[PDB]
Amino acid sequence: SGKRGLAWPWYNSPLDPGVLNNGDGEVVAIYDWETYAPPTSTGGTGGLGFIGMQGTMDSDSSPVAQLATRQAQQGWATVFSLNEPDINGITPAEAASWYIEWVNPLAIKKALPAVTSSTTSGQGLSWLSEMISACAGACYFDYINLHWYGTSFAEFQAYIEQAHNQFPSYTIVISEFALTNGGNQVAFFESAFPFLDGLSYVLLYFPFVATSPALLQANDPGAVTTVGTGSCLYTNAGGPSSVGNLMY
Ligand SMILES: [Cl-]
Repeated sequence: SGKRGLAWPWYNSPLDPGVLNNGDGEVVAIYDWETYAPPTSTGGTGGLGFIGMQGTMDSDSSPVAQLATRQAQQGWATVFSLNEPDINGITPAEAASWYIEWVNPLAIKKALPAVTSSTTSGQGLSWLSEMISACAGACYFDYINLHWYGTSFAEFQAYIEQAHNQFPSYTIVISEFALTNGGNQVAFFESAFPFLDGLSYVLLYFPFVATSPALLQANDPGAVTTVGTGSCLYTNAGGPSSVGNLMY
């Protein structure tokens, strides 16, 4: 059981997820922030298990009325829910009620919404604790879902240990993580992979981001400002980058 997965944007039709699957089983999963199949150069997912994701309450691209049908047609083993509701003006009670209505009926493994690493009350893990209070046992889930961006491996380690200390019986997936712009992304992931591989309560982790610098600059310039291009798992030619090599 590897834990590694691809955070695979909507704009990745040029790239092949199989490039980061060398058959040694470290890379096992792919998600694309949507409920439609990853856009790839191969028509497949390179042997990786696709995890659907209802990242907004409803969108043109992931209409929530189609969430059950898409899961059934595509046979996901796992589904992810809202993307960073903690900073997008969704109340813990609104999320709980939407989650019970729309996600609960998918009879597979389920993740509560991805929250940010914010220490603010009503954001991050505080927002998540308030959503779990609102659910009061009525949200069916398997995982909690973390994001992290910061400036040091030490801060990242402290944050995952803090999440485990708050939710010690919970299983964690890390759907997005990298250093902010200027950090040495290679040194970070070289620390972070063996650390996360050693935690029995972390099931999956997805470096931000399994694309190329050119596609991230073309489609997501805000991400290039925030993270730079050093965390892109792909090269501009579709090969593995210095960070992609760490995935094997
Ligand atoms: Cl974060």
